Amino acid sequence: SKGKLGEKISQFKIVEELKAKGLYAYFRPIQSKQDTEVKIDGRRVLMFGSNSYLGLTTDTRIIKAAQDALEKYGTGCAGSRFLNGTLDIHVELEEKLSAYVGKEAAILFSTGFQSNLGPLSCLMGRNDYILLDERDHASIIDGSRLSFSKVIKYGHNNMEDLRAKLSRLPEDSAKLICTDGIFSMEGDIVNLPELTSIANEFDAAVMVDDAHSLGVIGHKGAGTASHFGLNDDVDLIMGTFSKSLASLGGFVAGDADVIDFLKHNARSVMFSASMTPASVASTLKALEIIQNEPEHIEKLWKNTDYAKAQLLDHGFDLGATESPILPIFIRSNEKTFWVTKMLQDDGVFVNPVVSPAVPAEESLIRFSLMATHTYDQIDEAIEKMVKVFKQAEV
Amino acid sequence: SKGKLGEKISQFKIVEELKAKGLYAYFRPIQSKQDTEVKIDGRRVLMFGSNSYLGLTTDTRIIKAAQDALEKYGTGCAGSRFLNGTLDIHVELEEKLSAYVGKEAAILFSTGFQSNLGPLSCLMGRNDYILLDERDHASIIDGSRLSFSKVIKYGHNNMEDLRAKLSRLPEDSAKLICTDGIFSMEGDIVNLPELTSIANEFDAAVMVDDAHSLGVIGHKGAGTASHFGLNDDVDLIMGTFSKSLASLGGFVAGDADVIDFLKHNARSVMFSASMTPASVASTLKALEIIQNEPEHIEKLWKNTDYAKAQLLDHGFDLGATESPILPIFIRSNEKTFWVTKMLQDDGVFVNPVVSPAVPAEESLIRFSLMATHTYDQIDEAIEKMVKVFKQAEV
Ligand SMILES: Cc1ncc(COP(=O)(O)O)c(CN[C@@H](CCO)C(=O)O)c1O
Ligand SMILES: Cc1ncc(COP(=O)(O)O)c(CN[C@@H](CCO)C(=O)O)c1O
Repeated sequence: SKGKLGEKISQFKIVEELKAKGLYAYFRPIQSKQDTEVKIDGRRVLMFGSNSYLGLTTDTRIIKAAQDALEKYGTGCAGSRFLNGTLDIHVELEEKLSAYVGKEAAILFSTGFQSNLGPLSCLMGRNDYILLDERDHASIIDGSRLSFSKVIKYGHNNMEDLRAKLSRLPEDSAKLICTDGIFSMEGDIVNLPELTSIANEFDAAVMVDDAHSLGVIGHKGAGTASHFGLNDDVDLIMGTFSKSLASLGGFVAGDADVIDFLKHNARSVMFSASMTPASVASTLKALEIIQNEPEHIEKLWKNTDYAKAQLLDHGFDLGATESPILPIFIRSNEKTFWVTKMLQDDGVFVNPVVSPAVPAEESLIRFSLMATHTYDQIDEAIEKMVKVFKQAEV
Repeated sequence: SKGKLGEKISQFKIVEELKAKGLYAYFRPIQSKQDTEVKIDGRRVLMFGSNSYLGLTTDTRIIKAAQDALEKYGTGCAGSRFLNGTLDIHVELEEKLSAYVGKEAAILFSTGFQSNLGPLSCLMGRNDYILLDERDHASIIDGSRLSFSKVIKYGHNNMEDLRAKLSRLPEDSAKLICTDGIFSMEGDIVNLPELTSIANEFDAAVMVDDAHSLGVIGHKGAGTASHFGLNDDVDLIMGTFSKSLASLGGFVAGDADVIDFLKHNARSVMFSASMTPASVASTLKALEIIQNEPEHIEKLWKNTDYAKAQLLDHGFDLGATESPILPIFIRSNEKTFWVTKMLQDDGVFVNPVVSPAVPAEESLIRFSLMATHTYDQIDEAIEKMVKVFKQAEV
């Protein structure tokens, strides 16, 4: 019945207002492969709003691997990994990932999102604590909310606040610190040396979410622990396959005993169907290419360094990024919606960040690089961005 | 750091003990397509542990649809639906699903699991209530735990308990009842007529999780509301693509205003990558076949009715199933593990249900039918089950 339900949703008017003003640009229907140009409403649009950092969703070898796995294994496994949903190729990908990030063992999940729900829900329990950077991904706050532990946020990369909040807790309790490796909003890197120093002092477990780090930082893209040389101070490396790895799903890697506990206790792996064969095979073939072909990571960073330099030279106000995410400040929700739509209509795709996710005065567009971007594409997008910022009086 | 973490996982010994006894049969690595026979360790095994109720993960038309979508769209969309992750084919599948289940609108999620997290986390809030059947799927309890509402369980299909618990709540609050349509443990159907009667009396929203219902009950498999004629009394129809639909992902369908709220407020769709093109195309092509080819559902039910009759004739103690799930009671955890492994070693795959998920005295194996099973396969599996039950002294 819908009386109270209708009242619950009644005050959500922003989408109605965006659509009526001709500003709405969510769920834009793409007609073509995710690439540096995408087709929307039959017209070409430059894509600077993607997480495919190495451009690999169009790699014909990765497409063929997926198509061959469909031929051999069909369209789905129709069960949890736990029961009838494990293939030899899931185990192969777990062994490959473990080697890549330098851990004993891994367990796959069918999404990145569920890869955080798993360890955050089932390791810390009653009388235990989870310590979260206040900017952690939504999936980390949700995972932590599914635990029976007490969840404590600390100031963004604030090691004094992390240390202070740990020092307050009972000794006879378990603690886990979970952080994004690269934080996607501003593109900044966790202070992993100080966080792990503090974790070592308080015997707290450390988990790093490397969604935006894999294929981006660390040796051959192996992530944030790899970037800092701190493999031995990180208990759990979590990653996703939806970004550099051009696919769908994720994993948690760590010590064999911890991963054995996880794979038999995490509701998001016991009670959800396993990755499709096609996604296993695309992830396996992408992981080979990231390691075998250093040019992908090199070109990503040459694009990043070029675009960042060009944006700062044209006088854009950038966030404190250390990554291929170039956050461009606008500091008005209205102007952020206007700039986003005007760029869309001029053939540039960027992502808006607005209230209530950030303060009005911190509203921004996110401009992300792919290895497959050309300097010509970057220049065309920045040319169009300068024009639209002028038109919008930012 | 690992001191407290090592202590947290220290008492979990069942997996160690199962493996040391030679009884362990979780995460069995399959080497072949999910089908009525699967290859494990190079030997053929009859599959009675699947959720592919219509056997469609091997349908060459569905494989070809997935392979063609890989060719056209690549391996992944590399973003949320919200941002850069929507394709024309996602929208097509939403329109198709809406028509199938007789609702205005749908939103896809990248798993069934996340399809429950979405509406249960964001519709009921502070001062509101969610009413859950005590046997609801784990994803429904987790979704409900992610809301800021008060979550109340009622007795399994106990309408007196549901009515009593609703009658206690403040009038000036919103309420949502969420139930499995077909409950997977015992294979029983929700009392949707009485539950919706009560929801109408208390103006409570109704959500039905049709994971095990789609392709199984209702007109041309359209699910539990369709089965009872109660489309107009159910606010939200949730389904999964991982079972009959042979794929990965899920959806929530309902009124356009509710679904518009969902797609812009549910963290599991805003902050998780969209379904792979291959999974969209396999789901679309499976949905066409379920409707166009009535023989699949017919054969599923002829297998179900045959196997159930044969099992009751051989004197097995079955659960109160109304579905292709035949729960076979064993009532000893030790015997449930032994029977499961002995059947595996004799070429029969079934799923154990044991403590702590059920009482020892309710431990059982789940025997699920597929449309593609033959009577000869069913007879061979039951022959082997009679032998193993004898050997195990059940
Ligand atoms: C009623 C209901 N609702 C939702 C789900 C989650 O859907 P999934 O994420 O597609 O697996 C399941 C998942 N069932 C299987 C997992 C494989 O689908 C299980 O619990 O073993 C379910 O039974
Ligand atoms: C740090 C981190 N951790 C986990 C996730 C979830 O991974 P996903 O389920 O593969 O999308 C994301 C998802 N990021 C995108 C969604 C598409 O990947 C977003 O929040 O818009 C993330 O940024």
